[PDB]
Amino acid sequence: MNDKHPTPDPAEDNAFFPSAYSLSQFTASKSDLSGAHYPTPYQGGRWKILVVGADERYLMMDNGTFFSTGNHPVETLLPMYHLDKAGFSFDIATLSGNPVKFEWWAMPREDQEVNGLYSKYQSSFRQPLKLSDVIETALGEDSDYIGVFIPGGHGALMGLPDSQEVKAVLQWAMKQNKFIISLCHGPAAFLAVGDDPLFAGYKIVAFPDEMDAQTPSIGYMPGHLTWKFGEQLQAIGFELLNTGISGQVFQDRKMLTGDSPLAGNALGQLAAKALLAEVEQ
Repeated sequence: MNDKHPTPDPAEDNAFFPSAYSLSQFTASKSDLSGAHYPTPYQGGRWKILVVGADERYLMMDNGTFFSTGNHPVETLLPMYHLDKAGFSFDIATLSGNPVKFEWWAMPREDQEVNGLYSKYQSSFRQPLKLSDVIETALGEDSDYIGVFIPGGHGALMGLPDSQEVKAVLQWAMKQNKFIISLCHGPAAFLAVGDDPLFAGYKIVAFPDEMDAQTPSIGYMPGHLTWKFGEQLQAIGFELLNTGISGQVFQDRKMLTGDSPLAGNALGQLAAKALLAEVEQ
């Protein structure tokens, strides 16, 4: 209960879930989902949002252990929940086409609304599209995507940050003036553009590197991260706005970001409002 030892994951050798203590502090049985009420939702039936999810659960730490991570389900589902109520549908993809991997230990088991939304999308999380197919047939000048959503969780730190596929998607979104929506560790994916200065001067919130340096001290992760995505984001032009976390969000043009696992509800409100205002041409 107050145990700070990482919790072995029976599926994978030398792999650990967060400690029982860290779970009692950083997860809850209910979310703070609120204000998802849009009286005049989009009903045009065209515009959709592309979700780029994590296909891996096991992240290699600096001491040889695997953190049993994935996408954070609250960070994933709260924004979707608002966008759903606003009238937008989702297509879900991973790099490999393998199933989206959730941090199930952060899923709020008592939250009827959040569990209802997962039920609606579960077939797509479990059997997602392969991003290469999306890039081949669903983007370009006349795409039906109004935006792209890249949820956080430390799973976002694998593959996405240097995928040439993610690069193509981000280049397309900026070129075609589409929304890019992310939070927490999700913005690590933005690194995929490599040395393309496309994001120079953009302002975002993201999970602070300094906090990643400290959570393993209470067993949240079984080791430390082998690199620092915040510093890398700064190095390609991003201004990181936040030192700590509070669940806040920022909109810089069509780039919408949230700061942490506290930011899902606010990011949903922000995204729904922006996309509703947009759907007007």
